[PDB]
Amino acid sequence: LAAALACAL
Repeated sequence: LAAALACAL
């Protein structure tokens, strides 16, 4: 989930 956010932004 941390990575999900980083990628998205």
